[PDB]
Amino acid sequence: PIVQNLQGQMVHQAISPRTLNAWVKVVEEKAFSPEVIPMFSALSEGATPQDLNTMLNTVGGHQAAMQMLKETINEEAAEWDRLHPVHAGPIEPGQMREPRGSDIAGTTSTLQEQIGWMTHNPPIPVGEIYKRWIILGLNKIVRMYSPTSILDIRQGPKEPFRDYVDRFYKTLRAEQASQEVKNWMTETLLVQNANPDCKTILKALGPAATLEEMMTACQGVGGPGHKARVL
Amino acid sequence: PIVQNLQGQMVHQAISPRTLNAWVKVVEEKAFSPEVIPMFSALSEGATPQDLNTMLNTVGGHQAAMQMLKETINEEAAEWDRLHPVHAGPIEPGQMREPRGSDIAGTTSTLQEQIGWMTHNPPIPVGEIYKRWIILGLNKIVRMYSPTSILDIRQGPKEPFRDYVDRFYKTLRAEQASQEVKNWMTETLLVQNANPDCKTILKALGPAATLEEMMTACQGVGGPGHKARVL
Amino acid sequence: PIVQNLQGQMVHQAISPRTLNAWVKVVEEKAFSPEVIPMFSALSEGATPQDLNTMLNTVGGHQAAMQMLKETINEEAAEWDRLHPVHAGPIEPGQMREPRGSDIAGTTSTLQEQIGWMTHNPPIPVGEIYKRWIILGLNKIVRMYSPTSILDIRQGPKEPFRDYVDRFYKTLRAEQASQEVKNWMTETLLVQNANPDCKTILKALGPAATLEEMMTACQGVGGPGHKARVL
Amino acid sequence: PIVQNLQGQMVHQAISPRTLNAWVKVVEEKAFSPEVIPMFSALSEGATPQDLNTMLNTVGGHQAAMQMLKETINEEAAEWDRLHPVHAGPIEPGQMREPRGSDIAGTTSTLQEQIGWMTHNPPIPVGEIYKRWIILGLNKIVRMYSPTSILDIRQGPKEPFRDYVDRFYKTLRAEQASQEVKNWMTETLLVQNANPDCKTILKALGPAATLEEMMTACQGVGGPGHKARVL
Amino acid sequence: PIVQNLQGQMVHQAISPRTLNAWVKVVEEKAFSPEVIPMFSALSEGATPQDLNTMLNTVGGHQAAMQMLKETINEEAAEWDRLHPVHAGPIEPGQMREPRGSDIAGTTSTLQEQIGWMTHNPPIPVGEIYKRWIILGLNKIVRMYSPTSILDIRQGPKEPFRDYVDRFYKTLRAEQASQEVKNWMTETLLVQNANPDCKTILKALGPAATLEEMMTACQGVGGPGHKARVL
Amino acid sequence: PIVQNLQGQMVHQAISPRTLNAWVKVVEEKAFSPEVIPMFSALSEGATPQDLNTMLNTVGGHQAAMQMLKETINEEAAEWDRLHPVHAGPIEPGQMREPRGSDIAGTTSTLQEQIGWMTHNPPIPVGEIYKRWIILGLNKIVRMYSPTSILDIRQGPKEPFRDYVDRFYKTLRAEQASQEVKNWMTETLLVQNANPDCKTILKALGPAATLEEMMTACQGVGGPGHKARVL
Repeated sequence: PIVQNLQGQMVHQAISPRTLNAWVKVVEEKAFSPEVIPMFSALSEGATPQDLNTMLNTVGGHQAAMQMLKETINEEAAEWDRLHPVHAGPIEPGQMREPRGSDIAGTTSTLQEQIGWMTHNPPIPVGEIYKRWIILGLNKIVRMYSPTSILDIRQGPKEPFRDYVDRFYKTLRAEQASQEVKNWMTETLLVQNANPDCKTILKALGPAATLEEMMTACQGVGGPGHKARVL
Repeated sequence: PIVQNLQGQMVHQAISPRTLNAWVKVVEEKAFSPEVIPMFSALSEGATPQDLNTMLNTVGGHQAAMQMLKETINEEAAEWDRLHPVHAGPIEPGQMREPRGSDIAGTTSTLQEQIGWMTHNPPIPVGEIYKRWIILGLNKIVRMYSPTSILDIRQGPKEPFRDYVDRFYKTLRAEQASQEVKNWMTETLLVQNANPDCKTILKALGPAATLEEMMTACQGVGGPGHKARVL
Repeated sequence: PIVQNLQGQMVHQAISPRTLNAWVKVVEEKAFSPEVIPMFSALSEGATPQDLNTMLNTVGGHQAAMQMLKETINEEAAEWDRLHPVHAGPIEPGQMREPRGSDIAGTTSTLQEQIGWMTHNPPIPVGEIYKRWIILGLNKIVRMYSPTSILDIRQGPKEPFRDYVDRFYKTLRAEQASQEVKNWMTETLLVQNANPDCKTILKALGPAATLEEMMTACQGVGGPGHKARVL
Repeated sequence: PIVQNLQGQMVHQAISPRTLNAWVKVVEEKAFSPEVIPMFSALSEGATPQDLNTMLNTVGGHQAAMQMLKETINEEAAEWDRLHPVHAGPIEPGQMREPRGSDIAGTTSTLQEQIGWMTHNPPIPVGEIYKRWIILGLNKIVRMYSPTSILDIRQGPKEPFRDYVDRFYKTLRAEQASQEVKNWMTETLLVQNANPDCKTILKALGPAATLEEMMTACQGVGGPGHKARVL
Repeated sequence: PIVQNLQGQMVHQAISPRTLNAWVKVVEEKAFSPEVIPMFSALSEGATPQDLNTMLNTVGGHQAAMQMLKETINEEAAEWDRLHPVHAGPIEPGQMREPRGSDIAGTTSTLQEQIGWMTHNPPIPVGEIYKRWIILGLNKIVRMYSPTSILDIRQGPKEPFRDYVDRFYKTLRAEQASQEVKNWMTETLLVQNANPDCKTILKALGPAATLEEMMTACQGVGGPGHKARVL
Repeated sequence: PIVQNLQGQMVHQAISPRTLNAWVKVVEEKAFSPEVIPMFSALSEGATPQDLNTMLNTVGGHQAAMQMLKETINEEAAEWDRLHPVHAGPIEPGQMREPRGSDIAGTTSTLQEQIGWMTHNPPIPVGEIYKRWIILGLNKIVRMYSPTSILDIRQGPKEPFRDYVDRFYKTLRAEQASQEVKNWMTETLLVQNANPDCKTILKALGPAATLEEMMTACQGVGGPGHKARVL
């Protein structure tokens, strides 16, 4: 991370080994879930491309997922090179070279250039944009490893509706976003993949219903016990 | 979030993921239990919309509960649009507009605008207005799978009156309904499932008299198990 | 909580979740027990009334006891109203009003105004008035939920005197009796609820021998024990 | 506690719940054994009379020992009353009163009146005196709860000299007598209550020989000696 | 290690005592894995050879490995002094020494020497030289002890492509080969030692497919329990 | 130890219990192992004589070795007396007195006079002299409780070559002998006590010229090298 002087100078403070032990411990427990994506974003506040790459490299699991994350960095670097092409000819004193996607990604540049692109006029924000390409690859990991399909999830004979409904909404989060298919689930896939006793309630409430009535369904119906629950 | 508060100026700082780690672990341990509301309201204090949205995004369970909450937010956002037309700010502090309900949720706003209204005088407090909306949907999530919990909870003579009354007031703690109805549950339902021996005394103490007095009687009844009267 | 000495630095900072969680672990493990009360003063160091409420409401258990605490706050808050003709006459900006019992409970005064009393000249520490009110109530909560009663404490069948004196001072500190009776209790009560094998000795010695002379008599054997921890 | 980081300036920082958690966990485990006495002096270095009490009352166990210290500190408070007058000449702004043994004990004094004496030019040693009365007071516990009769010490029948002298010093550390007496225990009882064959080699070597010569000796008596298993 | 804060001079101070335990936690778990090199690399920023020496001195375990490291360090010290790469020297004769490899390993140079180079103008960065030899020889440790040869690798009998390419890019990750060399392997090797029916499909889709549409290929093909389990 | 070295290197803080517990966990489990020496050194760089005493007298176990350390330090403070004929006051008006071995060892000197020398210009480094003498003792105890035993070890018939050279290289590190005596341990003693199938490789390629060849060579005797305990 960087340390800022009052007049905007940036001395690099290098990332703690203790700071990495704690980070890789969130990944030991949770992999690269929806939980770990905002935690990462926080942990990249003030970061250099080099801080961002040493963070990622310290992980030793998921090395195909970490490569697919890599192909996301590479293509967006390749989108960048055709977006903002480098100048040609000998530069003057007091002029500073524009980065290519390999210098934003900290491969071909020095650290000293990284932190100078941050103190530029106007600044070129290489750490902010490298963190933007990471989250798009961490979401690419998430979309790939979801093992559940929305059509295939269903409610069994002793399964309580709060457990069932929650995990189905938790599945939908890692599907492709789209209002249309989200609306469909509430009319079809939620309704019809119920257990038969809980399905009467869903059909009698049905597709129009207020969400507070809809998500709260089947209390006492089609679970274990007289109250259809483990709680 | 902002730091060093009541100083006439504000400096913003980054939220720690160590703190974000601590957030999710209450939620992962006991879910949106009624104590997790004032805990959020405390960790909310100073927190900008971007932080509030990073804390909500961090939640990985409880996703059907996040749609109950989401339904509060877009419904209060729409209502602010319905009350208010947007207009420019004073030119000398650099206020170019007033926020919308979307600007409040961090959908259509950026950080220096969210801070910018927070630092201005008279103040416009985008995180605090959002806090009052977030805390309100949280309250919805307690009542969600539990309406009338104080009549659902089991009662008899099998545990001591102190054990029952302690689970009683936890169940009144979860309950929203006005204090006159929690006085009537405390006068009627609480006493009815007590022992005949002290039934006359507890009925005068009721909710009216101090709780500590209620512990003076029913001594000698015995711990967990079946009985019908007191020694 | 408020940063350092009160006249000095004059700013407000948010409460960490480490500090909130550390306390919640202890009302859970150790429950309402004599050693809890001063940990609450190490914890509540620099707290406002709003902080003190955020603490008391994050615990998640013991709601009969929290009602006994909240009653205690309510008598003293009501008694402060009865005894004090508290001022409300016409008042100058910058000169601050006289606090009511409910402002001090933190329910009728905004946080700028709570820090405003704590940073006055001379500073008025509203939170410390509310911390002693909690502590005042805790002595009554701690006597009630005590597992040993003074009317029932005896030396065990082969239990050394030195161990039984350790329980009796643990129980006398739970006991909220006056000192004139407590000095009486050592003098009469303790020696009479020793074993008959010690009581021969204790009686011939009489009150002039010191407690360490009597805790040397009726011990277990010399040398180390058979457990791993200290004797 | 007081902290210093710039020469000539004193500043307070609040006692941590985690500092207290560590304290009460090594008192639960090891009680007041010599391994705690310079750990406590290091824990209480900068500590105020307010903070020392905070450590003393956060302990939940070992109450006979704690009570034998409560007797000891107030005996010393009594003695400070004996050899110094009571302060009772009238005071004003810019005039401090001179501490009584109880102001030193923290038992009739507020943090401001304490930190005032302590940050003063030239400072009054109000935190160091109370610390001293606990360090003497722990040495006072340690001597009673010390289990081992050093007079009745003997070598194990298969035990090596190297574990025997190690046990010998470890035991001698908690014994009460002044060091000239410890020195003669070490000469006498270690030569006499070793195993018979050894007792002759120490006589040949000499009772007043150098500790290397004594540590080296007597190997293979009682079967083979042995060494640490880290290669 | 040599650092500055916001003061402007490169100053030596000892590494944190806290860090030392972090570092022992990396050595203890991560030593045979690629995971030690981003950790170590993060540790060794600002490093003098004294600091670099203290890290390899700390490692108490694995001294077959550490001697192979010491032997790599001495072979590279020889090769480096033989080829003499361009770096800063003294401005004029006899001013200070120009280092041998023994001086770069810190064996024949003091810190007093090492500070005087590493702060010079132009600066002589002898730690970094030494650290790069350690980076290479520890990239090799992990290569030597890596349990899984990459050539000899296979896809398991009833194992899917999806979990096979996960341990291929991890097996690849501990390999020492050229970047053009490792790219030739993900397009020859990976596909070649796959199971016949998956191999023949991967042949038709393309060995130079992108990883994200490739990782789901061969799905349910390899036998009835593949079809059942979705592998 | 001294704190805030970039600010001034003059202001102190007492030894931390966290620091002492990491020393007390070393002193139980690793006191006799060569790695004690750099971990101790890293911990106690910047320390006072008072700090250097307090780590050793904090130790509750191994009391003979604490006594062995006390002996070494007096034996060295005795040598300073015969080395230096030092005078009582200042030999030079306007400067400090010279330290004696007792002032160096921390018996005759206050924390103020200790940091008086270190902070005086030019400094006299009374704990850099002290810590050396505890390292002589840590070397002496590494021998005393834990000698090499290099004749006794050998490769058994089902025992691995790599793990046996990992033991020997640890044993050779712990060894304090001259280089030529250790050189024969590598070029003959290793070759003699190895299994005959590992002996051929030892005698062919020279252990004074290669070891990486012989980590890959000789993997029948102790069986296949990826099934080994260390991985």
